[PDB]
Amino acid sequence: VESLAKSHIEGSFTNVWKDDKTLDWYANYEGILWKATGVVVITGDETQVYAIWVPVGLAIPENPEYGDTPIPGYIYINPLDGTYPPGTEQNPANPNPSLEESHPLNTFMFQGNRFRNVNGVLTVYTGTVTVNGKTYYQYTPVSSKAMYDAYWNGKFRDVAFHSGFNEDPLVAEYQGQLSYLPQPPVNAP
Repeated sequence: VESLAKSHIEGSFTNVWKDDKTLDWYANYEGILWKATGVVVITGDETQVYAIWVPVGLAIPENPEYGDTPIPGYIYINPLDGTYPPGTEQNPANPNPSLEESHPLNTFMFQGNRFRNVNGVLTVYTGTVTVNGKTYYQYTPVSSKAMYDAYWNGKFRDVAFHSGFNEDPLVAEYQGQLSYLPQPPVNAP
């Protein structure tokens, strides 16, 4: 079963999930765990992901009728891709993640990711982190150029500039650049 030196898969996978820390997408196929690389295209409902699936390890099972034509979707922006690294000349943003005791206010949802904008500085919700007995909420600086480009080009003007006591995240109108996922998924049962 140690066959994870497998050839990459360029295609769509169903039964995907996103890791709450790395914000990468994942799928189990042929008893192998795959990481979605290259240009990653996801359906609006996140049931399917199209990418260059790289084998990263052995499958974990704990973590629909299909056509043969391309289905609409969105180019997923992994906001932790490193194309615009924080704490650099290019990106002067503080490069350190914070541990919030509660979710910060006025955050927004984009591609199922939770973002906080503090005067042009973007941070992303990268899961909970239990520290000395309690649930903290980690917010990691955004290192994606495509994310900042969407922001700068006003693709979040509707959700990124709110102030006031607004605990629940708003949901952005813009959900990414439109693309297509080839069908059916490679791992269809």
